[PDB]
Amino acid sequence: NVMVEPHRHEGVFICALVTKNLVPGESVYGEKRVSISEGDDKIEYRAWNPFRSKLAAAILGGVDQIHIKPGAKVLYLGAASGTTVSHVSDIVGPDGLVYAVEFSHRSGRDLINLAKKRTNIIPVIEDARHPHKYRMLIAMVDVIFADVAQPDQTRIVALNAHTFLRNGGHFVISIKANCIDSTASAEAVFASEVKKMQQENMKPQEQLTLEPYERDHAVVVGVYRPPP
Ligand SMILES: Cc1cn2cc(C(F)(F)F)cc2c(=O)[nH]1
Repeated sequence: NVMVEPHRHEGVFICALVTKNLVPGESVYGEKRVSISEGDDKIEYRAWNPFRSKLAAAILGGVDQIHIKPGAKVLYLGAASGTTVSHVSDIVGPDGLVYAVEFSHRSGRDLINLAKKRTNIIPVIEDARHPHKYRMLIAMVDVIFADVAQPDQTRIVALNAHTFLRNGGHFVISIKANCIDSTASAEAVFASEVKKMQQENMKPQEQLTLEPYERDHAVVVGVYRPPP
């Protein structure tokens, strides 16, 4: 009787959506934990709330790729207090790495406390608009995840990609249309942001919206193909 099944995405499971807890016995944001013991074996999973995590919403909504997988090196822009980062940390595991970039010092304290238990998280308490200031800390990454909310933030993501993202690496970008231009339609916003990505050789491969978890919110996944 398999109680928790591997999901199509490596490192993700269905029980609904859960990740394997990198720190058994501890929750990050009050989420339920499910520990399964058989003999001397024991594995714990943490529930992943699509109402607080746009990545979980996107997975439940059927995104084809997330590019966050065991061993991956991830640059996470807008890490906040670490809710989604904690699950990314679970997925990439001890051989992966998550750079958790966050501008707020208050949020940063939560990220620092989270990363005390998780070796694979590096809090970077800096303004992502100016990646030259922390470039010496960031090893080249496989995937960038970003929470974009202003009409200048796709460009911020791109500037980080140009500095940190490997050729042929990937990006996963959440777009809150209301925050980019509340006077535009969600479709005008999403089309405009996709255009900004393409201008920076960030080539979308898929996109989806996040109902019923969020209103007028899209996740765009794609591939970075800079010129020589
Ligand atoms: C909550 C939050 C979101 N965010 C998004 C960006 C980027 F501009 F890189 F997209 C940076 C941040 C950040 O420091 N905090």
